[PDB]
Amino acid sequence: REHWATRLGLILAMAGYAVDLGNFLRFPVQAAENGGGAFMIPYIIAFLLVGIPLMWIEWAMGRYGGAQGHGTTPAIFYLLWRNRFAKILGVFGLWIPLVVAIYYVYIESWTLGFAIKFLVGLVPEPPTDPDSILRPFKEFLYSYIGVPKGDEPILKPSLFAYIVFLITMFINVSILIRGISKGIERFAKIAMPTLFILAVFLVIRVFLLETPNGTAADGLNFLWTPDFEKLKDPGVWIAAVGQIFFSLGLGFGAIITFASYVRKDQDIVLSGLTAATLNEKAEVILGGSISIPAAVAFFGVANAVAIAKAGAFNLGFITLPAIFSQTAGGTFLGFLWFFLLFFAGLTSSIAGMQPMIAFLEDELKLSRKHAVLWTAAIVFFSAHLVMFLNKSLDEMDFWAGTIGVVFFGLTELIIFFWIFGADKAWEEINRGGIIKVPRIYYYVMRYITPAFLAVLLVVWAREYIPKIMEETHWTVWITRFYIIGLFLFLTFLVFLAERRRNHE
Ligand SMILES: CNCC[C@H](Oc1cccc2ccccc12)c1cccs1
Ligand SMILES: CCCCCCCCO[C@@H]1O[C@H](CO)[C@@H](O)[C@H](O)[C@H]1O
Ligand SMILES: CCCCCCCCO[C@@H]1O[C@H](CO)[C@@H](O)[C@H](O)[C@H]1O
Ligand SMILES: CCCCCCCCO[C@@H]1O[C@H](CO)[C@@H](O)[C@H](O)[C@H]1O
Ligand code: NA
Ligand code: NA
Repeated sequence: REHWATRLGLILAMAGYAVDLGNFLRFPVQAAENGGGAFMIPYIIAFLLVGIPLMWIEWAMGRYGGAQGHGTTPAIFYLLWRNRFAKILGVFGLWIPLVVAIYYVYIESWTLGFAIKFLVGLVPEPPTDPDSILRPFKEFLYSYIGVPKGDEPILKPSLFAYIVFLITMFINVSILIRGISKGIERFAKIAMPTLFILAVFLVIRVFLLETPNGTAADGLNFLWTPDFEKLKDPGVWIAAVGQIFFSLGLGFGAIITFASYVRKDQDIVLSGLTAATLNEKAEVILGGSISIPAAVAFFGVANAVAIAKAGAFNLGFITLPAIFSQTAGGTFLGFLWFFLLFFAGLTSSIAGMQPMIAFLEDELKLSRKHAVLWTAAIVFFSAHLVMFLNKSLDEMDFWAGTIGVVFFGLTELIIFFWIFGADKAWEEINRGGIIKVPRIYYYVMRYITPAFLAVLLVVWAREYIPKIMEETHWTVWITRFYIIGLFLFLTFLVFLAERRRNHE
């Protein structure tokens, strides 16, 4: 079995997975909407009671499986729980990242496309008033994606958007096909320092921004001024637990698979904690210092609330580009912003497609070359649904990217700490540890962490599922049909894997 060559590469690869577009866009918006500086109280608590415990568990499960030559959850769950239902539940841990890949790599391709257009100056140039500046960029984005102008749920992406998607798939393949140490690990040691340099440059440049409407200082103010009255709202604690869960990328299978290339007795306690820490720093320090402070500096604190409510996507793909076209040398600034997002996405997508690569390698005994090419083939083909069918992206993001992962996160906890055995699980986590997990976490992992996730899942199921089922367009069944099919297809692959094993 392949192994991470160095401790540094392992940590940077894991952190690279966690550090994504959300760090620079989602987190700052969530913080502004849920109490500003006060948001850090439930955020740190969620980190302590949910994020860190689960992450250690996923590392442990992965390393445990890797020791027996298995990197994915259908086989790993079966090792922890010799039951047929464990294998089927394990399929979900292969389905979720596959479905996410089918839309996320496409979104990743947008950032590359925008970076190129900015670099060569193929961007709009307004003109006055905010709407006079934003609209040309809203249209620019919509023409890139091909947002429906009529009543049909049909997208019509530009030729450029389609070709950039191909190139983005090629870049992902180039890394993955070289493997863990020579591919993913090698790239992490280049990409993370590059990510850090781009962000710091952006932070510095943003802190120098001054407009008649305000300054960057105003932005940092609005974002970090605490509003403790929002702490009463249970949804703010839900938002924190949710933010933490997604920011660490728990429940996606990627962490377990990466850990399966960690040697049997190599530390995971300190390494895992370190990776999580980098993500948190990149999140609150770098992410919180760029997008929102820039927006408030240009439009004024008067529009701070409106900007925050417009969402993470509008902020990163419409608002900031518009601002950059109004600032000195902003065109090169725009390139750097989208270059930053692209590497943040790329380090996440190579991690997210590895579980499917690992499964074909470990369980169906495919060569790395074949496993990478077939995985890319499926993601590329399937993505045409996301490229041409409106709201298909959203449907996939909901079932797999939202409900699925929280459900799967809870499933990991229960199977590991309750079915497999908390004592066996506890020793599995701490073995080879540079530091030992605090004794208190035994109770957290067993009762607190699953309680939190159960609450999150129930609240989100009751809130969003009735809406999605009753108020959506009929074309959502096309996407539902397709991803249910993918789950059946994977169940079949798992079936062939156990049949092959019975023969040999
Ligand atoms: C915390 N960072 C990981 C982000 C995660 O990334 C992935 C998680 C799981 C599978 C993936 C497959 C391809 C690309 C990215 C993948 C997500 C992406 C979109 C929504 S959540
Ligand atoms: C069966 C063959 C169909 C190939 C599907 C890929 C077609 C390439 O689709 C491209 O993407 C966009 C379509 O919205 C626009 O870029 C272009 O007009 C088209 O070239
Ligand atoms: C092959 C595609 C056929 C699917 C059409 C079945 C009818 C779908 O019907 C629609 O389903 C939506 C999504 O659940 C609901 O939001 C709508 O209210 C409902 O009218
Ligand atoms: C690709 C095949 C898709 C299968 C279609 C699913 C049928 C959904 O049947 C249901 O009809 C209900 C009547 O109220 C509607 O509210 C919704 O359309 C749907 O949930
Ligand atoms: Na993150
Ligand atoms: Na990343």
